[PDB]
Parts: sequence; C-alpha cells; structure tokens
Amino acid sequence: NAQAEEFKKYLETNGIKPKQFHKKELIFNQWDPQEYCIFLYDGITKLTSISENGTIMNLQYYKGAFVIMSGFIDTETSVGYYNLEVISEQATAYVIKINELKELLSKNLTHFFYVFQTLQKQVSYSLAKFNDFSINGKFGSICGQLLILTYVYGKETPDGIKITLDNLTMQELGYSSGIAHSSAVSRIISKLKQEKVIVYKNSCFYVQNLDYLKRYAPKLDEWFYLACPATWGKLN
Amino acid sequence: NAQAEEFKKYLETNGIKPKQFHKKELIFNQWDPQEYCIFLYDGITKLTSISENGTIMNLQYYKGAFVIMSGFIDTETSVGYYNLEVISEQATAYVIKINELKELLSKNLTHFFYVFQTLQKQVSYSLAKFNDFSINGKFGSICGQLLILTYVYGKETPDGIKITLDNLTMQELGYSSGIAHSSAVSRIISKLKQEKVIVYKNSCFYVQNLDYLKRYAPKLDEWFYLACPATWGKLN
DNA sequence: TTGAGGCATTAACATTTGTTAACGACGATA
DNA sequence: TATCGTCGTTAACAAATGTTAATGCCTCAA
Repeated sequence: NAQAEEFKKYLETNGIKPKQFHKKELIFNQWDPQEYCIFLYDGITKLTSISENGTIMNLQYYKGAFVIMSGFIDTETSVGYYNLEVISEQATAYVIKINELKELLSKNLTHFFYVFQTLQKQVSYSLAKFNDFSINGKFGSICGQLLILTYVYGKETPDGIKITLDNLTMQELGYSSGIAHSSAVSRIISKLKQEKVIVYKNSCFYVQNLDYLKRYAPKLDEWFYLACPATWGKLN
Repeated sequence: NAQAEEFKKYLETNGIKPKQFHKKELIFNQWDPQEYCIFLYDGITKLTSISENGTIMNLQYYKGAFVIMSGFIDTETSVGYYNLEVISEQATAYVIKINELKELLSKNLTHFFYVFQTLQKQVSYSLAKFNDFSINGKFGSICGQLLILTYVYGKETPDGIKITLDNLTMQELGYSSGIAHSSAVSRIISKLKQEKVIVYKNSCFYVQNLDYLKRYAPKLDEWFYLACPATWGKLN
C-alpha cells in the first residue's frame, strides 16, 4: 500500500527503527501492559485474549501493513488486555511509545488521517463480524471466519481457493469462533464437506462454493467490498 | 463530559446548527447511502441493520455525547449499511457532511484527538463485546448485554439497580444478542431471576447480583473500568 | 360492558451445540 | 523396527438453543 510506505519512511526519518519478531512471539501481552502503538509493516499476527480459567479467544488477525494500539492517545491508558502473537515465520513491526506518536502526527496531517483511516477500518470490521457471528450461531461463525481467511490468504487454485495459512488446526478455528472443543468444529466442517462447500487436503482448506459462505456472512462480504475493494475484487 | 462541550462550541463557531430528532425516526439508514459524521450530544440511539430476509440485528447503543461515522474520512465511502434509530423521546445531534469534516479537524487538532479517542473507545468496546458474547453462547450474550445496560442506564434503588430504559422488551433484548424468538430470551431470563440475580418489576429490570454478570462478561466489565471509569465507579 | 391485538410466560418438540471418549492416521524419536 | 504423542474423525450422550403453539395479563377503542 502506498499510504503505508509514506508512513514507513516518516518513522525511519524520525529515528524509529524496525524490530524483528519470529513465530510464537508476543509483541505485547495481557500481563505486561505497556501502552504501545504497533505499525505491523510485514507479517501476519493474531490478537488473542485468555480468560482466568484458561479459555483462548482469537479476536482477529492482522496482515501488514496495519496499525494496532494497546493504549489511548490523550489519556495514554490501556485500551484492554490482549496479546498480539506472531503466527508467520517472522514479521517486521515498528514499535513506538504511545506518547511519542502524539508529536509525529501533530506536524504531518496526511499521516494522521491515514492512522484514522485504518482505525475506521477496524470499527466497521468488528461490527460486520459481530453481525454475522451473532445471527446464525456457531455454524455461521465458522462460515464467517473462513470467508475472511479467503479474501486475505486465499489463492485461486485448480481445485478451489486455497487458504495459504500455516498450521490452521481445528483448535485455531474454534478459538476464533468461541468454540472450545475441536470435535465441534470437525462436525461443523463435516457438514461443509458433505455439502462440498469445502474440501480438506494436505492439512489445508480449499473453498468451492464461496457464495454459500456469503449467505451466512453478508455484512462481512459487504465490508470487504466497501473497506478493502482491492482484495475483495480478486474473487468476484 | 468537558472534552465534548469544548467540541460542541467548536461546531457552532463554524456554522453547524444542531438538528433535533424525535423518537422512532432514523438519522441515517441503510437503504439511503449518505456519508456523514454525526455528533450525538443528547439522547439515546441504537445502531441496527436489517438482513435481506427481514432479520434484525441491534449492534449496540449510543448515548450522547458520542461520535458516529457513516463514511470514511479519506475515501468518503460508507463504512457500512446500518441504521441509527432514535429510541429516546427526543435527541439532538450535530450532523456534519463528511466532506466538510476532514477540513474541520485539520484546523484544531485538540478536537481531532477527541474524535480520535472516541474511535479507540469504539474499537475496544467492539472487541470486548465480541469476546464475551462468543465464549458462553447466548446465555452469556444476554448477561453481557444486561451488564452494559446497567452501567450506562443504572440508578441504585433499595430493590436493586434500576435499568432506566423504555421498552427493553424481550424481543428488543434478543435483537442485541442475536436471538430471533422472544420465547428463547424469556426462557433465559426465567433462569436469571430463578438464580436471584435479577427480577422483573413494573415491566422494568432490577439487577441484584452484578458480580454474576461480571463472571459471564469479564472483558466488558474491565472495558468500563479502562474506558469510561466514571460510569464504572458509580456501581463499584 | 365486550372484544381485538400485543406482550410475557410456559410448554413440547426439533435442531444445534457442549462434552467426553474411542479409533485410526501421521509424524518424530531411539 | 517399535513406540510414543498430536490431530482429525466419529460416536454417544447431555445441555443449550431454535421453533411453534397455547395460555393468561394487560391496554386500547367502541
């Protein structure tokens, strides 16, 4: 993205350097809350939370370039206790103090409205996701997450659309939907295989009937059209 | 509180007159797409969306002062097709043309930070609500929604905390959690006053065991602590 | 006074999902 | 080569939710 490149150099010019992270690494976490602003430039990560009794919840994923902030700007207090785990081999993010940011955008407005732009994407993304998950229960929640993982990591293949995401276990699909038992997602998936909406091959997933998912995730598909026109138009 | 009143007068200074609204009439709807940036100053509203087959989804509630945007600041396209229904008897809001918006923040950046932090409060709220509504299914969803309503619309009484909302009919509660039939939500509420955490009096709700809700909505409870701490202190 | 419609309550029956266990496949290690 | 642990199915049963209908309370209108 061009907007994200102008923002990159704007930080390197102000003394900010990139930090390298590897898989399984947590940029920030829910136990050591330092108010950061992370400009994930290259890589993919998952935002997660862990209840007091050990339940995992994958709130969403983040494919760079994108902006995530663990603290407010004015008050500079925590916005919540979440973990930003790296799931690709390695990722490159520009970690900056929450107070440092205030001054940078105070001089450059075009970089201000860019951060405001991504946060607007965040909002509309959560509402659309909350909409489709809350309607058709769990079966619709799986159909919804898969639709998200195909407009981002989906590549047109001979037999369907392959989700190029490493180690997408059954557990990982459950944490994203609130399901805690892998036997429940397999059952939901077995229904999508008998309906041949999805086929399972080489520990990966290939989508055949993308419209079936759209029926259970209309507001989300609508979001990819309104918020990320590029990535959306690749499969329509 | 004060951060908004300061932003109130900044609009009148630039020639933005408040437009008053009355109950049951929509500011912006899903069918007619116009991008604005509403600054609700007084009154109660709910954000809604109607599925293709008439299914309704209440996404969340809004109480002035607060900001809502039906479009993007950079691309001026709609964030999504939603409806903002006024459910209070009367509500006043400063509707602004989104094109006129970006030019109004570039002048004073202290009000840019204000509108910015409200977005951060929206993102965190969306994540927290998504977290709790997904772990414990529908029963937790109702618990979560009720907890939200107690903090925002709660006044202590000798019989419990009074949820000062008109309507809040069985059907209106299910719309927020994602339940279609009023008998399903009544079955759940039957279990809550069975366990003696709430009671139905005067077609209105008195919650008597707030902590029971905190156990099913832990993320939402801490959101109020970190985001709106004044509201949190009124019941803690 | 009667009667119509809307809401809450409960039933009952179907469907979905939570939960645990057993089975078999696949890889890794010695 | 045998053996161990991880993950995907599948079964089986319990719990929760979807769904529809009936009943009773309440207001409104004539």
